[PDB]
Amino acid sequence: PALAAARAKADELGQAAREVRASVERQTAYETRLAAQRSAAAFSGGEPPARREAPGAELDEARNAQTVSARLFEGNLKGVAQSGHAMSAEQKQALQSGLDDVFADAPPQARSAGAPMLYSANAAAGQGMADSDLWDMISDQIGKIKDNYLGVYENVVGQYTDFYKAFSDILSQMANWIKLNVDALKAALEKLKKDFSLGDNLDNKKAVLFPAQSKDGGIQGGSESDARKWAKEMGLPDAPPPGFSCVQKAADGNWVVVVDMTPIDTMIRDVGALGSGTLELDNAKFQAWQSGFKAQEENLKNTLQTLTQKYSNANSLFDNLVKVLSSTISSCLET
Amino acid sequence: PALAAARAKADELGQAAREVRASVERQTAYETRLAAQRSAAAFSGGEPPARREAPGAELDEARNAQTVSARLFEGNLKGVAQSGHAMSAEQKQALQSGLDDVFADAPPQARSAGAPMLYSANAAAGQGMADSDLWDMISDQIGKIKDNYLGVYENVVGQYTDFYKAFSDILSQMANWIKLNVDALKAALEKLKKDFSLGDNLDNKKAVLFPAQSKDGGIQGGSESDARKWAKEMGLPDAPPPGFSCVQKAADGNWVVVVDMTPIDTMIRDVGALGSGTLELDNAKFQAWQSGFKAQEENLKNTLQTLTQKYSNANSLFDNLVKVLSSTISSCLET
Repeated sequence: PALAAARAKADELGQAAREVRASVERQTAYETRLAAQRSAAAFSGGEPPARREAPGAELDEARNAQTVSARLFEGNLKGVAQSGHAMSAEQKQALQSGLDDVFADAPPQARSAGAPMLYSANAAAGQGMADSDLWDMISDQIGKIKDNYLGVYENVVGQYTDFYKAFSDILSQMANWIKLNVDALKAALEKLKKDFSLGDNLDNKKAVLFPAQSKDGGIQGGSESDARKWAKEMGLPDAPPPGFSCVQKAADGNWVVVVDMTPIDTMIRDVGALGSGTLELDNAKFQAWQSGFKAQEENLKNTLQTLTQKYSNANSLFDNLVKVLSSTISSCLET
Repeated sequence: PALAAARAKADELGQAAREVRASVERQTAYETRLAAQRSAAAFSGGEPPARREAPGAELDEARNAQTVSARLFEGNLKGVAQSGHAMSAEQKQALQSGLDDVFADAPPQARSAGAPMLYSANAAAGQGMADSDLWDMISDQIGKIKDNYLGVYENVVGQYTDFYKAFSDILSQMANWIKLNVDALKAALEKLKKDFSLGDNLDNKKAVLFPAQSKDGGIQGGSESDARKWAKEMGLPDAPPPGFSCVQKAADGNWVVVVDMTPIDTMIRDVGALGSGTLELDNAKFQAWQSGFKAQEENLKNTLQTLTQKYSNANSLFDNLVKVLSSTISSCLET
């Protein structure tokens, strides 16, 4: 019946997601190169340093078709539940086969997101669970999987890209600071540090990688446990005081995953012990630092791509998932 | 009956709003002075330029009690409708008296927000409108008034304060640029311009004063008419091409009210014709510009306070409104 209404949106979601993905995959790529051609320009006197975005603008017309097609689809699945369709036992085995491939060799924080759905699969597939109950638990998890797992990464990358975008903005201005304006350079890095780190009030949301943050609302962290789980999966340092850890407490009392500042923290210091003053550099210490600075640009660049790669994979999983739920739906409808 | 549940939240809203208000009224005040003590410090060699916020942080624990107490209250009013209370005709006259004082001598974009409610007032007050119908239209408008009118200003100021916050961040770095680093100074102003102006894609939301913008969603403007209506009320220039206007079209096709850039646009030029180069200034042109620059800081400062004052007033109106709806509710409950 309304299987068609579900199968239609299924594809719509599939597209919207893939576009968003490609949108983030494109912005990241552009930024990465822009940064490069801004640093080189800064040191190498040479060409000048600036940014123009193409339809590789993640948020825009992209992230929206994904949210609306996801909502509808989740609802439509609540409809497929209401009908009295009785999936041949040979189909449930397919939905169950499809769910496996989807969450088979995938990391830990992913299996946790695909556990409940995978439980329902084996449930009605060979133990005995009413279809209606199956479809619901499904319309339920697609949303939770999109919100908790896929939404996490999308926010993580978005939040991280704003930080990386602000960093590249400093390289552009660095051009006019270089023999050395160790002050303005060290002053900027300090600004990036402050702007993307919980403040003395632990209320700055711009520094939150997890969980997704409101726009005008207060900070909002989750249980200490949940913060660590994620910090780990996306490769961020958890190291206990006085060392550095991306897992920090907010004015919530709860926990958040913060932007890794060590790279900028290293730069904030290396640029320092070249100490101070607005400073004629030895052309041999200059290149002992320039390279000590570029070694950081590398790190930052690697985190952005890494987190970006973590995302696309997470996105490709959601896609394959919808695929399966679409193959099954189509199968049933074909009767 | 559930009049008590409505009267309780009524006060809760009253508080939450007043706190948010005082929160915005405090941040604005702090920033304004911080800016001052950052500019002076920049030119006058003197003291050094930086920011630490107190519970005058608008968004935080503030803007949240207001959203939740507003929701509940709006719902509770939907409850008062369901009961069979029959407001003496002497009360409706009071609710009607209270609504007048609230929207009496208040500006235009305000009467428009208090029109429907004021229509219901005269309606059941002396013409004949079923109470149930009255309470609903009321539970309806409190939300629309909070969203369309009060929410508009809260967003406007929030959006404007981020711009003004970024400007003051430039004054701090300007300190290390001053004889003159006309490049880094002119480079920053250019960055503030770009960061708070629709780009070549007309997709930058950080430059939107109206309407409220999503966080990760696409731009979203309203009808051309609606954009002008607001631009006017909050004192922003509407001037048609090639002049400058805060009313601009987005990648929506629709209309948005943008941050007034003229002040920074003037600075972007004055700092220029002191033209170029990273530049020994005559100590007499220096102070012919310093003062030409401070004359702008003034403007910016005046807009922030103005928009901030426009807000508090708008906030004080919402408050008085809730007051009235609370006086009436209490009156009925007292029977």
